Amino acid sequence: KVFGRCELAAAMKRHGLDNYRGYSLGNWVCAAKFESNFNTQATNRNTDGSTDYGILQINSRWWCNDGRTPGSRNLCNIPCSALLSSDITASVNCAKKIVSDGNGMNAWVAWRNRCKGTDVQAWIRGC
Ligand SMILES: [Cl-]
Repeated sequence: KVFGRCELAAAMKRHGLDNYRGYSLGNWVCAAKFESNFNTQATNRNTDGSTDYGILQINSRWWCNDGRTPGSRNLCNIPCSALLSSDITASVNCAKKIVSDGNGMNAWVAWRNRCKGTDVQAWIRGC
């Protein structure tokens, strides 16, 4: 599915992302916009043989297992296929692990380049 902006903000808040590990909700909504354009089924292949999966573009080298990535570590202990559900539970639960690993939201390239440093609370305004 393709979420609306406020629709995803409300779902992300129900799943505990607002202020999680120091990151207000607007960070997570901005990240999803620029990572996946709010589509739970987005996928993107990378030069190292990994693929990024779902609404938050979670990577198959470090975080989820897709069975075809060399050097897999599966640190979220989840098949990547579950991250293409229209229900965001599995993606959120893995995102919480990623953002707790010691480098904040810098795991999300689109967030680092296109959200960080902007007024991210604009992404929840009006919701
Ligand atoms: Cl998979």
